[PDB]
Amino acid sequence: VQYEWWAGNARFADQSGLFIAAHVAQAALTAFWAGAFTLFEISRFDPTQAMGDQGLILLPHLATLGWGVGDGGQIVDTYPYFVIGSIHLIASAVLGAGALFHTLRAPADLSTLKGQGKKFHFTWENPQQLGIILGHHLLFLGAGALLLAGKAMYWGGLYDATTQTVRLVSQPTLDPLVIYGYQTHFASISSLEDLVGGHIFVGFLLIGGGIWHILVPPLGWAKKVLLFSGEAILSYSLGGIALAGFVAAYFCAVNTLAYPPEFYGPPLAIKLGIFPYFADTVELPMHAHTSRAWLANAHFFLAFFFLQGHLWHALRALGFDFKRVEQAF
Amino acid sequence: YEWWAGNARFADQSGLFIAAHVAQAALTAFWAGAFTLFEISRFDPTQAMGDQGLILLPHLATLGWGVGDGGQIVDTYPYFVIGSIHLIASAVLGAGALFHTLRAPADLSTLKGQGKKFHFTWENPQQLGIILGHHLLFLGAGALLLAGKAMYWGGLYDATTQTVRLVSQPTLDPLVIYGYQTHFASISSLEDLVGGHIFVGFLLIGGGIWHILVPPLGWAKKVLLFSGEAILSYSLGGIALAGFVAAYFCAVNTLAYPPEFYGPPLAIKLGIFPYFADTVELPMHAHTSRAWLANAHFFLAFFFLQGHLWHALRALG
Ligand code: CLA
Ligand code: CLA
Ligand SMILES: CC1=C(/C=C/C(C)=C/C=C/C(C)=C/C=C/C=C(C)/C=C/C=C(C)/C=C/C2=C(C)CCCC2(C)C)C(C)(C)CCC1
Ligand SMILES: CC1=C(/C=C/C(C)=C/C=C/C(C)=C/C=C/C=C(C)/C=C/C=C(C)/C=C/C2=C(C)CCCC2(C)C)C(C)(C)CCC1
Ligand SMILES: CC1=C(/C=C/C(C)=C/C=C/C(C)=C/C=C/C=C(C)/C=C/C=C(C)/C=C/C2=C(C)CCCC2(C)C)C(C)(C)CCC1
Repeated sequence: VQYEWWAGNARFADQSGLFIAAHVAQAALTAFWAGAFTLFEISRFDPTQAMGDQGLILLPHLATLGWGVGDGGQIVDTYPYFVIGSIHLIASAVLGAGALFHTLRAPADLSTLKGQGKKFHFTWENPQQLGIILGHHLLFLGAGALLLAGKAMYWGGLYDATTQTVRLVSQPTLDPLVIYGYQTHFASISSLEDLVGGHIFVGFLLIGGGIWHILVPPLGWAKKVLLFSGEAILSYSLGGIALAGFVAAYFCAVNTLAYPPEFYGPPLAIKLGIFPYFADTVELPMHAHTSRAWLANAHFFLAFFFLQGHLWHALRALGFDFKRVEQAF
Repeated sequence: YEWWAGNARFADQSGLFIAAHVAQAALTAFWAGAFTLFEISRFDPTQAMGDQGLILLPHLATLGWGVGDGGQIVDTYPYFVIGSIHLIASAVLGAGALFHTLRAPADLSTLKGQGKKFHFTWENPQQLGIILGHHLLFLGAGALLLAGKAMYWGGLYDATTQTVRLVSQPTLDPLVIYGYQTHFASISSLEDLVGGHIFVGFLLIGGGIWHILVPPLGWAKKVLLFSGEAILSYSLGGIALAGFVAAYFCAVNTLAYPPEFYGPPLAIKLGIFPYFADTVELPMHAHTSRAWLANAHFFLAFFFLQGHLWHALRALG
């Protein structure tokens, strides 16, 4: 088959080197937006005023971790933001280095190699090596969860918005029955110590899922209840990231504990006119909104559009290319 | 190759390569010495050294030769003798350039004496490893020359107390040198500058001894391309990155060298094109020497990034 130049990235479906290269380049663009815009939207910051009114977009996430804040919720420094931005710069540098190295120098078909590349070629009809890739990615996401768990033990703990202190969390929960009953108490637990205690359980859960995916492949029913094509696997990933975007918009709307209210903004209100959105209780006159409303709304619309993309790839994968032509006789 | 790619003709000869490079070295030393001698004549002692657009005399003012106490100028004879030694060195390098064009042959394979171990190609790794190690040895020699000029041959100028201070008690631990990546644009002290310079002097002389004493292994020959335009691409990307970070270094650092020789601290401006501007105004509408240097080094570094891009496209397929 042939694809036009307006949409021609489907040629990454069989070529594996470009499949690695374009995605690592995309991650390089994400890390470049993380590093560059932190060091570029720093001149808009003023510690005399608040953080919710000026429209700071990146720096709320850095003050969430509890690096350069103390008693009362005030910012007296920039140097932790400087070192996190700088490690994001050099991480984007090395990640774009590997990206363009795979784009320009590495071969496209990984099965035509001689060293440790022919054992690295993937395709869309195996449950074993794709399960190995899923296991390694689950290991790395669980390692990020381990880093979130160690943030509450290494650098003085996370930031608390109730007690206005960067306190060290040293009380882990030794019971998963509280974790079962959290489905009513979503973003209403009124405790910052239970968030890390829920993070160690899901972190060890991610390690166990990665161990299960490395050790054993899909044992037979996933070949029947699921598909392995690129459009179908793209559909599953886009549905997962759309559910993540919707629950992140809900956490940016209602929580006001992990996100500090004096930095991000006030608790929001769920409204619906033409489209459903979130509005501040304290409006701003200069056609501006807080970081809460901006983040929650933008992640809601992006999660909706990626749910529509998931439905598009699901219709593309399951043979429904163009079958609504038979409406009119 | 007809008159518009003319330097690429002797790229494969590798006998007049040496002549072109020592001619370029002669031109750089000529510009250095002759423009110190030029800017000595157009120098005002009463006015500040940045408002009249002076580059190399403030660059020698960091070394503390022709300056005193309070930001003033004691004399111009150290700048004069430094530019004079640079001019005589450019004369002998241009003499060596005319030597290597005329009396030296087009290829070093015709030579039969003791200089036959100087011929280099684009095929063997050990020769260019020896060249890289000797150049790293000379860079470490320049770093220990700065160490000697800082400790046992003179003092430095500090922007903190505004004097020429012979700096003792340098940085002696490798922890804070590892941590100076976090704050490199603001060194915030000159004792850390000289201590880290002795640290990187030891580091680069260790890399030089490691390079000449150990031949290349072979794990990078299958990854990196061993062509002339490829090594030109690697060095061009290195010097373009160094020029960009040196321009950003010049834009904000007001105490690696003191700012009374350059003017106000430069401010960034990011619009359709990035450029650095001052805060005060000058009646000539001429920007300060720091404002000339940082903007020119940023634009030359960006054009060198594009040149390394073009040479890396030409080196690949
Ligand atoms: C992880 C996400 C992801 C990935 C990998 C893909 C991958 C793919 N999609 Mg796709 N898609 C996604 C998300 C994704 N999509 C979402 C979220 C939507 C809903 C909005 C769609 C809607 C969609 C359609 C409708 C079609 C595809 C098609 C394709 C395939 C062809 C290559 C391509 O992208 O065309 C590259 C195409 C472009 C770059 C578009 C051309 C330029 C446009 C005009 C600019 C972008 C418009 C936008 C408004 C710009 C502003 C951005 C805004 C955020 C500010 C390719 C396999 C096509 C297909 O099936 O194969 C032919 C196809 O027809 N996708
Ligand atoms: C020190 C760095 C360096 C080195 C050693 C080289 C070396 C080389 N380049 Mg090159 N290049 C560089 C940087 C460098 N380049 C940069 C930064 C760029 C981007 C602008 C380019 C763009 C470039 C192109 C587009 C081409 C080369 C080519 C070549 C090769 C042949 C050169 C020749 O005789 O024709 C080069 C041409 C001339 C010498 C004559 C025209 C040059 C004009 C007169 C210069 C005018 C600029 C002006 C005086 C400076 C203003 C600055 C201001 C401060 C005053 C040679 C190997 C050619 C090649 O690969 O062969 C096919 C080729 O086509 N280069
Ligand atoms: C506690 C806590 C926490 C945690 C959390 C967690 C732990 C979570 C989990 C989560 C989870 C754990 C989830 C789950 C989900 C699930 C789902 C979502 C699924 C889906 C699936 C699918 C979709 C599939 C299906 C199928 C099959 C099976 C076959 C047939 C067909 C189909 C395909 C349909 C936090 C951090 C917040 C903090 C606080 C507290
Ligand atoms: C190879 C070649 C080339 C190149 C060459 C060159 C360019 C050269 C250079 C050369 C040089 C560049 C030289 C220089 C010289 C100079 C001189 C020789 C000067 C003198 C002076 C001095 C040394 C001193 C100083 C002084 C004093 C001390 C006192 C007062 C007065 C005065 C200031 C004078 C060309 C391109 C052409 C062509 C092709 C080939
Ligand atoms: C801060 C400071 C300092 C220091 C400095 C230093 C110590 C530096 C270092 C630096 C460093 C030490 C650097 C490094 C760099 C490196 C580079 C820049 C690289 C890159 C590369 C790339 C990116 C590529 C990649 C690759 C490879 C590697 C292999 C093959 C493949 C490829 C090509 C891909 C001082 C003392 C002066 C004083 C005070 C301030």
